Amino acid sequence: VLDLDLFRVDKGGDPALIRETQEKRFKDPGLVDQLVKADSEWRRCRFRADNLNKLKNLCSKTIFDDLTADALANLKVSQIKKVRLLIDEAILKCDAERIKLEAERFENLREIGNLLHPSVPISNDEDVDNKVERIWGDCTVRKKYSHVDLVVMVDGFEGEKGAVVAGSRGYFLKGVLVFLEQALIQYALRTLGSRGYIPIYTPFFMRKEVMQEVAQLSQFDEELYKVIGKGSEKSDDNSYDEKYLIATSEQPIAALHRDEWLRPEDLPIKYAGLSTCFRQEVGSHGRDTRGIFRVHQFEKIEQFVYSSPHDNKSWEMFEEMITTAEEFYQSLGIPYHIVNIVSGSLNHAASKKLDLEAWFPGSGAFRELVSCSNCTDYQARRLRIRYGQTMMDKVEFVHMLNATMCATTRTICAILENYQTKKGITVPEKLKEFMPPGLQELIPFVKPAPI
Amino acid sequence: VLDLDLFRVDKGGDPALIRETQEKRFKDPGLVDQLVKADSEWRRCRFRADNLNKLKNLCSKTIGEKMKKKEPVGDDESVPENVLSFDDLTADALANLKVSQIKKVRLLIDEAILKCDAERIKLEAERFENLREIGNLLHPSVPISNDEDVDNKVERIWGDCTVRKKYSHVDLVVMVDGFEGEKGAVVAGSRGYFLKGVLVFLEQALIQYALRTLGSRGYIPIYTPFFMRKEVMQEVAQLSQFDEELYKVIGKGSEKSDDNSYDEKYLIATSEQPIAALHRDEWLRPEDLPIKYAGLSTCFRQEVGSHGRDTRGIFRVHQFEKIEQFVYSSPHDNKSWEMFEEMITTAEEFYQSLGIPYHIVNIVSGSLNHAASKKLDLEAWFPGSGAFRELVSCSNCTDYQARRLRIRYGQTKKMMDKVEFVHMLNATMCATTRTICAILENYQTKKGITVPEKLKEFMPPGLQELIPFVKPAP
RNA sequence: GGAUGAUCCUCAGUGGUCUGGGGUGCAAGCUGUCUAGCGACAGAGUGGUUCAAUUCCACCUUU
Ligand SMILES: Nc1ncnc2c1ncn2[C@@H]1O[C@H](COP(=O)(O)OP(=O)(O)NP(=O)(O)O)[C@@H](O)[C@H]1O
Ligand SMILES: Nc1ncnc2c1ncn2[C@@H]1O[C@H](COP(=O)(O)OP(=O)(O)NP(=O)(O)O)[C@@H](O)[C@H]1O
Repeated sequence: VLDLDLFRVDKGGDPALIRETQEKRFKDPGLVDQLVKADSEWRRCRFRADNLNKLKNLCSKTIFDDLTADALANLKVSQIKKVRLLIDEAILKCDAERIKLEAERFENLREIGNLLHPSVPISNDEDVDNKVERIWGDCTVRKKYSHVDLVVMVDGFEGEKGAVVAGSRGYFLKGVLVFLEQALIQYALRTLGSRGYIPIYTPFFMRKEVMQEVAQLSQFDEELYKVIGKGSEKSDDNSYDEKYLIATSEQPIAALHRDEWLRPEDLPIKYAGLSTCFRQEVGSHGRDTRGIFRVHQFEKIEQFVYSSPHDNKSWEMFEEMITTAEEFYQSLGIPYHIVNIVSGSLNHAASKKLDLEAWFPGSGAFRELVSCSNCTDYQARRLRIRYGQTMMDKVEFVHMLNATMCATTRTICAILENYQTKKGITVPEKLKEFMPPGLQELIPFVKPAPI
Repeated sequence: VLDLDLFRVDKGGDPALIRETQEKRFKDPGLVDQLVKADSEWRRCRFRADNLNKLKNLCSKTIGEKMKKKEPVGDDESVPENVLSFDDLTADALANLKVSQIKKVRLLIDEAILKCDAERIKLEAERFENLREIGNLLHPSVPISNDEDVDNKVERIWGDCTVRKKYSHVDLVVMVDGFEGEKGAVVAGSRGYFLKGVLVFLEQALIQYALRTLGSRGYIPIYTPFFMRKEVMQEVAQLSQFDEELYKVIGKGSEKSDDNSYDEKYLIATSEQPIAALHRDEWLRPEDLPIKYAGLSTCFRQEVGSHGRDTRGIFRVHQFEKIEQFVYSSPHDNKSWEMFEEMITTAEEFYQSLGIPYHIVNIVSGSLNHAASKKLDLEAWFPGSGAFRELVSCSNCTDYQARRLRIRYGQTKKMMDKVEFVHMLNATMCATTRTICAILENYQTKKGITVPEKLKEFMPPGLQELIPFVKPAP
């Protein structure tokens, strides 16, 4: 949620930059001017409300014109009371007004995107105007057998029984791949565990009031599932509470330090989120439908950092994190290329996102496997997470960063497609440590490819 | 669900066994008097239906005879009378009526067929409603009482020694800096928790360990979905569970912007449930000897029963990982009851392997869930808390869930004799948080916690030997 | 029923826009509006009775 002073030309900022940054995001402006009107009205109405209460008190201080009052002392009892009761009608009306404006001003503010780093590409088309920054590994080789057939050929995936139980995209990951999953977990956990990231296991659902602070509408509409609880552990209570399953570990970790004052000294704080993530995936029908590349439920290990805003500690930590992931996917021997995402494809929170598109040889194309984002002070202001616990003056919030270390399932797929042979898939050297006796060497085929 | 025939007196079994089963379960036996009622009426509607069909054919037959006796005869308009009453008819009457009258009467029979169809459906539905909440048969060896603490019976004890220590799991989880209760209550509501740092590894160890243990003993590792469709969850859970355990999740039921419809799902409270639904509506082959599955899944409980119990730590939470041993077995040669006793020793050995003192218990009838025929509760000793807590449950549901999910013993050896369903059993290998609490109370020191030999292997470098305190106990 | 939430802390008092004693800081904290700035005004959990609520009452929250 951007600072309101950026809309006041009276105060520090200018909205013309906001508008421009909305256009760059390719979200229709106006929202900025709906904001500014609603705010300006709310100032006038908070000014009136003030002045009226100033008279409300002016009159008990004293104890036929009302538009504006002077140092009044003439008349009393009935003559003053009537005026004060008429003023009270005025405050009721200015109260209804204020509440309406406040609510609707913030309605507009809620869906205005964060500021953009200059380096971000300014276009709406992603295929065309996305820029690759770095390229690693062997990016042109191919192996023909896709991750679907591969996942089947190992006897690790039940897509039919998963469609029965959970209803399309639902799945039973079975046997050896479970150990393979676990490996990736353990490996990523140890990696980050060494680099000063503290591991953390999060809750999977939230209290809405909290979720609303960490998610934008779109996500509520086409991503977040909703949970319905009792909101009390008594049989007497037939009341209900709406909770929401998390789509990322970013969300629960972001809220971890809600409404706190974080000291500059302890401030560079790295969290290693461990969480299962539920997404409805309403955007994408008929996309990656067979395998487990794209599914409604999957474990994920995430890098979330709270950083100081002042210098460029945020954007150094950023470049560090992205490079962190790089070293992870370099170590498993996966070829990839880093891409800089266009302004249209950024979510409100982010100021800039660099994604790691890994090479899928069997499929013969580049699929996304890691995103990295710097939200700056956007989430922070909303979660009221400031910088230092109270000197004066001018309240400054932290900068918050979030990037995925490993998305267990899509990474598993990348492994399968890149390390296939004739017997099966070769286990990359890093994981051999954590793969059980028998798979340390390889992952053997036991089933044939479906036709 | 049970078998209807053992409700039917003219058929095999007796229903006074069932009413007795209820009395032992301390539930209502009047439920069965309702079952027997709706079944009786449903039979009546079956009988009439049949008799009615017979008549319909007899109308098409008498119609047959008309053309032979005369192409023209009598009157083609007149309406029928008295005959219509379908309780009692002949062929004489049908022979008397002209063609037209028999044709219309045939239509009235067809109307009455549809009326039966409807009413038959209503009875079937009501009988079922009665049947859902009727408990499985009890094994004699199960104790027969309602309260558990007084009338539970201990069968086995292992390990040392009803020993005591200090620092409950409540204080332990804090002292190691692995638990954030206050900020997790803010995020996820009451009882919610952030598990952090070292415990995360500890948990991951347990998982990794149990998974290799069972993965060695022939169990097939399996990762379940965490939510199930209404239909199927309804097949695997009972009403009280829906009221006081299963959270309700709501999806869109279609991945198109266009779609405004929603689909109601439910989050699982055990891996039992998605695994039971793995092989729904299937004929399990006799050759595939007891199929063993290692279920790895997080489990959501609303935990509505209990208010103000174990509120501080991670002992009772609304979300926790769990490893379950689930086997499909044969009902013949008491094979399930053997594997039952095997599976319990399996968990026994694991917890022996972790040096955790415990004792096996037979659970009383009055606390048993409908599905189970008999449940074994491995209760591990908490020195720091100073008591024994339920850590593991293993249950043999026999054919109950089986009958419900339509999972039969293959084609069976013979046909047209009686369809026999499989026996299915479910047991918890590891309850990560409760296990973690068990370990923290059993390996505690003053330096921190000692890592159990087996887990040392899976701990990351530096945490293989022990886990150090960093904070003081409140 | 008691305690509580936002006027430096603390005890006591009180319908007069708060008072007093003791302690602490500086030469009295937080939010918001107005003014170019100086600075002024409004807000004290929510409502009521009262012109007037720190008090009285209703009420809640956390405990
Ligand atoms: N349906 C899904 N199943 C599994 N992982 C997913 C899914 N959608 C997104 N992700 C994860 O999100 C990470 C990076 O993409 P992210 O930006 O988080 O979501 P996104 O941009 O919506 N990706 P997509 O929706 O697949 O184009 C990947 O490493 C994936 O693991
Ligand atoms: N509130 C809870 N939090 C975490 N795990 C639980 C909880 N309740 C039960 N379990 C797990 O499930 C098994 C306990 O017995 P089970 O029969 O599944 O549930 P239960 O008998 O209802 N136990 P409880 O609900 O604590 O009285 C153990 O493996 C537990 O760790």
